[PDB]
Amino acid sequence: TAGGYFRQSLSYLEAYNPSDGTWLRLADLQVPRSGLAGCVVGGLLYAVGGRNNSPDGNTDSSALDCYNPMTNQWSPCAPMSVPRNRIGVGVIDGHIYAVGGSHGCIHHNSVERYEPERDEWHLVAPMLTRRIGVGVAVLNRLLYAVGGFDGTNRLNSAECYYPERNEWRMITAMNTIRSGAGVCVLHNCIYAAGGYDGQDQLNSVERYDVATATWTFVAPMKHRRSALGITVHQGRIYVLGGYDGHTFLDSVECYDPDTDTWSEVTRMTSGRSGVGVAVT
Ligand SMILES: O=C(O)CCc1ccc(O)cc1
Repeated sequence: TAGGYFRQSLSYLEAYNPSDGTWLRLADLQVPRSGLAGCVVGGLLYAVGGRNNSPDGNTDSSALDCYNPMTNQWSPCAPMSVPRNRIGVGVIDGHIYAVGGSHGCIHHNSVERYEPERDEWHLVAPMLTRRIGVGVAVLNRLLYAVGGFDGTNRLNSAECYYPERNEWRMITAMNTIRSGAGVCVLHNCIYAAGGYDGQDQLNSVERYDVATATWTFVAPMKHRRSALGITVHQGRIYVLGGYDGHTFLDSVECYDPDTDTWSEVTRMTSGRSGVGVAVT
């Protein structure tokens, strides 16, 4: 987990061990950020976009920054073409897709691709929808923009990116309006967890099966949370932090699919929301 928000933007980089339950402190971000996404290419942990909320400013980020796990050092990579706060990212065969996000009052539908060994960015097909707080996930080498906020409406729609065809295709919408949901793939179906619908923070969770183009609910999380971090470790889903309408959780819940149950597995070292997350 990289970055996050609690009273201001965070530089924290911490790792959770689901075996012994403890948390490992690691090298701070060069620049604090909330509303960023995390991802892994070549075993390297990347932190994309976001925003530095502090008592001195609120600047959206175009930064891309790389952390080496054996080296514990951050390096500047090329910036995106535009700042993207509340971004979604997905990895397709070692490439970085930066999706949506905001810059001030501007709500991006644009998408951009980064080449890790070549350190370059280029724009591609824009989404059909302007999406802030978009969940992004890759399933069967296909990219999914899920949920989010267009500036007026929070979204239950979802659209799919075809790399080779470089086109966006709307798909079946979710049952539930979700902005700032945690979105990932677990088993072989896209999971969208929690989020915010313009009125409430959500605990419901729903999964999309490609072969039936259908969304189905599963067990809700224990705690309603938007701006949660999401990733998949040892065949299970992990939700981290987020906001519930009253407090910034350190609560971490773990979904068991076999039973279809969630359980709180740890507390973060400090309550927070809006982190970037990836796994090694
Ligand atoms: O729709 C929202 O306004 C944008 C995304 C967003 C959702 C929840 C949250 O706590 C922070 C950000």
